Amino acid sequence: AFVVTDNCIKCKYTDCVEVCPVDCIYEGPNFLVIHPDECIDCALCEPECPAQAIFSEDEVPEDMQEFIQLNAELAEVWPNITEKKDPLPDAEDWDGVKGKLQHLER
Ligand code: SF4
Ligand code: F3S
Repeated sequence: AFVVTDNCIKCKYTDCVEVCPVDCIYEGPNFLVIHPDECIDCALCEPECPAQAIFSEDEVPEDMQEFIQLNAELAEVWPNITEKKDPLPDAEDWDGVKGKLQHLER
């Protein structure tokens, strides 16, 4: 499974959803997640993320291990997104800011 981590929060560029062949991405107010059961590990999304927030499960940084299980949990409750949309207004102010998990909205 590929996993979306911290830097997607408050950026949500959604470029990853264009490229996903199986549409396994689910949408929240300010963050996106990958459904681990549905992802086919094609890796096409991670070159596409401008925030470089997507990682292969086995490459998730040590300090972002929470995100693996978070993607599995939220993907069960959030709606599927299948079309790109605009980034959040202020996405490049928040791009590269650390510790954005305290701003995650359900
Ligand atoms: S690795 Fe492929 S199947 Fe998984 S979320 Fe990324 S683009 Fe979709
Ligand atoms: S910022 Fe998030 S919405 Fe997709 S393109 Fe990157 S994982």
